[PDB]
Amino acid sequence: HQAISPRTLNAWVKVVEEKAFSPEVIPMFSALSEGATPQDLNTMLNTVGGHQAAMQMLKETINEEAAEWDRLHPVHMREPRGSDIAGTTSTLQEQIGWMTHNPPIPVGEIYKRWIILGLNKIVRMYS
Repeated sequence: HQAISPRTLNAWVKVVEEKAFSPEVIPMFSALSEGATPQDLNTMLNTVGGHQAAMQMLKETINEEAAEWDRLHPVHMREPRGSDIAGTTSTLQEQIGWMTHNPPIPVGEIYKRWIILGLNKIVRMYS
């Protein structure tokens, strides 16, 4: 494990500062978030200044994908719930645990895809 680099973080900041939610924000996010844990991805989203309406639409998308995940993965290391993949009810160690398991559950890659789904919807919003 390494925390997402500050360089990575600062690039993401200048990307969003400068492009708001132009469609180019999406390939930049994907390049800058390679191999990220859910916690790292939240650090990235939380460094975003302002844009509270955009951030609200993103959270609603995340919450829908999490509920859909929960609908297809009933309960019974625990298996992650949707909120665990989104990093809001899971610890960093738990995220690393899933990602390095055999077989692995790539919670970072799943959450990144949910975020990209949200960013596509925001892009439809600034357009």
